[PDB]
Amino acid sequence: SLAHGIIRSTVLVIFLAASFVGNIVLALVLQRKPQLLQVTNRFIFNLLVTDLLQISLVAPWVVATSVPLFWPLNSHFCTALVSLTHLFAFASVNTIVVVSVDRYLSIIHPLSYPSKMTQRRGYLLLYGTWIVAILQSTPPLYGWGQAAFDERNALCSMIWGASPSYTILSVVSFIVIPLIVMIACYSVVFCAARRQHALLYNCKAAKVIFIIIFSYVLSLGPYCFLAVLAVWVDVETQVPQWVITIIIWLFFLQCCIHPYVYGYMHKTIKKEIQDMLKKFF
Ligand SMILES: Cc1ccnc(NC(=S)Nc2cccc(C(F)(F)F)c2)c1
Ligand SMILES: Cc1ccnc(NC(=S)Nc2cccc(C(F)(F)F)c2)c1
Repeated sequence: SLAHGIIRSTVLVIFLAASFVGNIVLALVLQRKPQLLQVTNRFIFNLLVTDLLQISLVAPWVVATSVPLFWPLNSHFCTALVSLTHLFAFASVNTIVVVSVDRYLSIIHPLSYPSKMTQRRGYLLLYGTWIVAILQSTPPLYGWGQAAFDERNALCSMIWGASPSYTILSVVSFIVIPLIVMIACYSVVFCAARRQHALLYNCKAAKVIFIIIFSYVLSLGPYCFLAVLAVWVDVETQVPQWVITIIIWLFFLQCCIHPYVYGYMHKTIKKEIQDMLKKFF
C-alpha cells in the first residue's frame, strides 16, 4: 500500500547516507597519498567512483517516484533510468572481476609481477572495462528490451517477458562469468595459503573467501532469480509486495557492502583510515 512504499522509501535513505560517508572517507584516505601500492589505487578509485555516481544519480529518482505525484510519467523516463542503473552495475561488476584477477596474479608468481602489470596495462584495462560497460549494456535504448510502469509496485522496471535473448545475456553477464572467474582465481589462492600455513605451523583463510563470495551472491543473486522466473510465470499478480521490496532492498546494499569488503579488509588501508579518524576525532 501507500504506507509500505513510504516505509521502503524512508529506509532506502539511511543505507545510502551511510554508504555516502563511508565512500567519502575511503576517497580521502586513498587520494591523500597517490603513491600507494602499485597500479591498484586506480582500480579501487574506479570502483569507488562508479559506486558514488550510481548512488547520487540513482537515489533521488528512485525515492521521488514513490511520492504520490505526476503518476503518468513517460516510458522514456524509466527506460533511460534503468539503462543508467544497469550501466553502473555492469561497470562495478567488471571492475570487481579485474580487481579479483589482479589479486590472483599478485598472490601467485610473486617474482615476475612488476613485469606483467605496468601502468599502460592498467590504464588500458580501465578504458576497456568502461568501454565494455558502456557498449554491451543499454541495448533497449535502441533495440530488444523494454521498461514499463507497474501500478502494483510502480517501480517502472523493464519486462523480461518480451525479449528472452536480452534476459539471457544479462543473466550470463551478471552472475555466471564473474562467479566462475572468482572461484577459479580463489581456489588456487586458498590452496597456496593452506600449504603455507601447514609449512609455517608444522581455517582462517576460508573465512575471507566465504565472506566475499557470500556478500557478492547476497548482493546480486535475487535480481537474477526474479529475472529468470519472470519469463515463465507472471510477476504483477503472482508475487507478493514484500518480496519485491526485499529484492530492491538487497540490490542497493552493494553500495555499502563494496567499501567494507574491498577497502577495510586491507591492512594498510584499514590502519591509515583508523589513524586519520582518530586524529580528526
Ligand atoms: C507495521 C509493520 C508491519 C511489519 N513490519 C514492520 N516493521 C517493524 S516492526 N520493524 C522494522 C523497521 C524497519 C525495518 C524493518 C526490516 F524490514 F528491515 F526488518 C523492520 C512494521
Ligand atoms: C510537477 C509536474 C508538472 C507537469 N508535468 C510534470 N512532468 C510529468 S507529468 N512527466 C514527466 C516527468 C519528467 C520528465 C518527463 C519527460 F519530459 F522526460 F517526458 C515527463 C511534472
